[PDB]
Amino acid sequence: AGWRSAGKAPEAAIRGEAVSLQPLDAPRHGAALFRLFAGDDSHWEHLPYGPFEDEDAFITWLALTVAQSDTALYVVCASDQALGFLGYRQMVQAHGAIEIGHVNFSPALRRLATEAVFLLLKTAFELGYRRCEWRCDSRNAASAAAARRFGFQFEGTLRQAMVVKRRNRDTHVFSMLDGEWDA
Amino acid sequence: SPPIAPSTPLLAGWRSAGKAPEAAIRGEAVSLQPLDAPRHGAALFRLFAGDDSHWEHLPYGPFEDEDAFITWLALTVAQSDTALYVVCAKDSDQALGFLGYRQMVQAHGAIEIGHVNFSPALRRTRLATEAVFLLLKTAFELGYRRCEWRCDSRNAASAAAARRFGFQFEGTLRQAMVVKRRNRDTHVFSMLDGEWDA
Ligand code: NA
Ligand code: NA
Repeated sequence: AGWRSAGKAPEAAIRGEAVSLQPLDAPRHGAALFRLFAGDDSHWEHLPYGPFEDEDAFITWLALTVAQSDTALYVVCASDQALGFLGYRQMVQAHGAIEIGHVNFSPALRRLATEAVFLLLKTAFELGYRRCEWRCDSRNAASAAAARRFGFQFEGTLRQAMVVKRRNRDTHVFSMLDGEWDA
Repeated sequence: SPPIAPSTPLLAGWRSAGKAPEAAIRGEAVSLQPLDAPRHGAALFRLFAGDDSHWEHLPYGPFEDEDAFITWLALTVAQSDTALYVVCAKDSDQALGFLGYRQMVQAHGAIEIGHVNFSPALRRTRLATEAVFLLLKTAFELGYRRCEWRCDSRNAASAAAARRFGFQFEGTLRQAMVVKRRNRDTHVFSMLDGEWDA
C-alpha cells in the first residue's frame, strides 16, 4: 500500500548460530569451493551445471553467475573453512520476488545445511520480500522434501522446462509468501 | 506431495533452439511482421489510444502519448530474449495488433508467447487465432520444447484463451508481481512439443 520495493541482498556476513554466510568473492573463495566438489562428480547430477574441468572453469562459471544483477551468492562457513555455497536467484526488488537457489553443499555439510537455507529465508522476509520461491528438478526427491519441511507450498510443475545433460527436466515450483512466513 | 520423476533416456539429437525469425511469418489470412518499434509505433499507439481498459490486467499501459509508447516498445524489443511482431491481414501493411515471444531460452528450448495486444476488431476472430497458431508453429519448428502462456489471475479472458488454444494449466505463482499498486498472481500455462504434434 504505497509499495515500492524490497531491500537489497546483504553485502556483509549473515551471522547465525552454527553458521556464517559470507558474500561470495568469486575469484577469492573460488578455488576453495572448487576443491569441495572435485573428485565427486555425482554432485552435479540434479543440477544444470558442472562438473568443472579445473579451477579456471569453476571460477569462470561463478563470475558469470554472480555478474547477473538478479543473483547473489554466499559461502557457508562454520572458522573460515568454506563448506558449500547458495544464494538468491531471480531477485527482483520491485516485485519483492526472489528465489533461494544454487544450493551446493559439500558431503560434510549435507544441521548447518538447514541453517544456511533458513538464514536466507529469514533474511529475505526481513528485507520485506513478498514471495520466495524454491525450485527443483522433479527427479530430486530430497530437495522437494526439504522445501516442504521449510514450509514452502507446492504451486505446480513446469513441464519440459530444461534439458540438463541431454535429459528432460520438469521443474517443481514451491513458494512461501510473506503472510506465510509470519504464520 | 509432488511426483518423484524416474530416470529417463537421453533426448536424441538435442541442440539449442533457434533465434526468433527476422523475416515475416506468413500464414493463410495473416502475416506477422517483425516489429519495427519506431516505424510501426504510431499506428499501434492509435489502435489502443481510445479505450484505456485494454491495459487493465497488463503490466504496462496506458501510454500518455505516442512517444511514451514508442519508448516502451523500443526498450521491450531491445531485450535479447524478446521479439515482437505486428499482426496484419495477409499481404497488408495495416497493423491490427501485436504479440511475440519473451523469456526465450534457446539452450533449454523454452519460450513464452506474450505481449498479446489485439485491437477489438481482431480479438475473438479467426485472424487472432491464426496469429497465435503461427507463433506456436514457428517456435516448435525452431526446436522449442515448451511454449508458455502466462496471465494475471484476474485476467479471465486470457486464461480462457490459453485453454481454448490448447495450452495446459500448470499452476499459479502467488504474489509473483506488484502491478499498478496491486498484487498479481500469475497463472502459468504450457504447450509441449509432443502436444503440438497431436
Ligand atoms: Na549479482
Ligand atoms: Na529483442
